[PDB]
Amino acid sequence: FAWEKQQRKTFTAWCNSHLRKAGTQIENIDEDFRDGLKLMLLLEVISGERLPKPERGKMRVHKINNVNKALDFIASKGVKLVSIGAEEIVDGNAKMTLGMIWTIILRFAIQDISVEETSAKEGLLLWCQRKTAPYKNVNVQNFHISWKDGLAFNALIHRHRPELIEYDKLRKDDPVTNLNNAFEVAEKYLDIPKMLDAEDIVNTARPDEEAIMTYVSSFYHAFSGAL
Repeated sequence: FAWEKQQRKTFTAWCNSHLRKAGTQIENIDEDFRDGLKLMLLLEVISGERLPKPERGKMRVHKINNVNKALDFIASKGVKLVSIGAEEIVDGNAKMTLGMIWTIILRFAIQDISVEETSAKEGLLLWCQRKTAPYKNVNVQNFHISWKDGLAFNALIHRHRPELIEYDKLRKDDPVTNLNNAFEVAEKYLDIPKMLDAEDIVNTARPDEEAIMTYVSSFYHAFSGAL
């Protein structure tokens, strides 16, 4: 669907926000993980742990072996992999590749989030509801339509860094302006790379929730070193 365009953009940007720390980047998410090398690198950055030595030989076995090293590692963190195999990743299955990157985001960015007595996706939601409670015209109830007008992004940033956001200036019926304001402020001041397209968000009835959770989780981690 339009899910796929959104996820390609967001998951690439998310991966790159981590790969920069390992001195590299991907450009094409359905080509650039096929040899398994940057996939293994990504896992090393986000876990802080070393994976086995990759094979650099460029034959299909090597790439399969590299991708299995990555999958075996994800599984060692208690992930039950579903409908993901190394051959299909190496062979460029785009939907499966997106699925595998989401699995990685969920485990390594989301799962360990702990807020009051809730964790993971539920904990990330409660955190957003707590931080945005007093803000006019914000009501976070999900990771889709709640985020679509741009105000919750701005409220979330304002609650931590009020000097960066003029919240009262923002118009609910001006969602593209609100979205770009938050995206730009986060990129410049919080070192959170842009992962969402304002137009896509506004021009979709229901924005992709995986893509929204991915971006919001990076806000959670930017703001977690405080207090």
